[PDB]
Amino acid sequence: GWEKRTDPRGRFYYVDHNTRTTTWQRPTAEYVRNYEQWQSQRNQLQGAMQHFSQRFLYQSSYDRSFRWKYHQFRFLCHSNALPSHVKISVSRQTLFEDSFQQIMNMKPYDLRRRLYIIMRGEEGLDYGGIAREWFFLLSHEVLNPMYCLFEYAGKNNYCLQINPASSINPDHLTYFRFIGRFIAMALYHGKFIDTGFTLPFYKRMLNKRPTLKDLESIDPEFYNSIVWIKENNLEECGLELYFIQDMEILGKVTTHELKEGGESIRVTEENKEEYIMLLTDWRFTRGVEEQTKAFLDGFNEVAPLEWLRYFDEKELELMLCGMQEIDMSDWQKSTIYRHYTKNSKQIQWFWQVVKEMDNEKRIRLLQFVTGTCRLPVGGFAELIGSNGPQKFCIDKVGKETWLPRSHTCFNRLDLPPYKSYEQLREKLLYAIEETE
Ligand code: NA
Repeated sequence: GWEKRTDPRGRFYYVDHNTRTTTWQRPTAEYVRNYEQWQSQRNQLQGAMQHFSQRFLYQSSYDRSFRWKYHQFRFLCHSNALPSHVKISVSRQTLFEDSFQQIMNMKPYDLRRRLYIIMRGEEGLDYGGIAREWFFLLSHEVLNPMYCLFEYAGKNNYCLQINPASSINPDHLTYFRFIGRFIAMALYHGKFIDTGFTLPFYKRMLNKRPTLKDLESIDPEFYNSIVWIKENNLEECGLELYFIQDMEILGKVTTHELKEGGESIRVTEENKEEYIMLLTDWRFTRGVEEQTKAFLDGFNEVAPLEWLRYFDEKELELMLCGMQEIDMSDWQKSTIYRHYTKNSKQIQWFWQVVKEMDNEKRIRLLQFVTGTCRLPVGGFAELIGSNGPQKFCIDKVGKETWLPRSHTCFNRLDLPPYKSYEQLREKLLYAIEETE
């Protein structure tokens, strides 16, 4: 069905009989699509809960290492902790409605008080167990297409991003402010979430500029076109672009100027580094400005964003999701060679450097190759990418002088044919460690 009932405040909404849901969004074949693929995952959760509970982080007690950065942050929390507690009541099936009403009617500082959550009806005082389940359950509850808060650029659940069209929910900004408060709470209280935010989403929270590499993790299709513009320098040839980007916003198209007079200004050589930069800048910022500001205002109230300034995108995602034990056997068993084999010296050397690495250095290698620290239920075989499930792959691509290159959307590592164990090691270590 369809329908079109009305609100106490006279706003029109829809009653999807095909789902059994009420939304502000016109319930398309795609909305019904999105909602069912969301549904499944909501029921694939109680079996998965044990997986997510295996997540860990360090025990509270050189320098400029994730671990010090973390224990320093833990301290900043404990120092700003307020006495007494805040008890939130929820029901297993009312988890989102409930948490929203109670945390939005609370002043931000009350939320730094020690948490406790109550599962209505059900016997058992809190302790860590119900907060763990709460944080995880609600981390997914927020992605219900019903609320209009999110969408996915690619295949099924690939590349979580904010729905530019979220403005169709008059409370889109209250909800994105709540998500901000909530994700902040998780970091203040040490608990973990599995929302699915990407490294470039974590960069904004950190006030770090996303790059041309970073679009490969959201729009691999779009990242190539831009790579085509940069690499195929061109003889101008079969190309005519202007400094513009249109955007379909709830049907009506609108042409945005990347710069002033942009519709007028043609893309050319030398000129195109400016444009590539701007386009890249447009892609993360377009349609999601107020949603993202409300997130962040929402986040800042609870745990000041300035407290994360010394983390890079990877350290922060890892602070929110937690660490898993990377089993080297599942990794190796679930790895494919391209222009290489198992016996290639660069492969035998690659596994030798991965054998050295402690778990965090390996997690760091996983984030690099796949765009996240989160290893899925079922491990290295159940590795997913922009084109559905894709296994970890290493390809012989390069010049020896090059640094290894990742393809997070396909989980592929372009590993050049280095001349030595020590060359390859340093290069891999370098690519992974970045500049910390
Ligand atoms: Na991936």
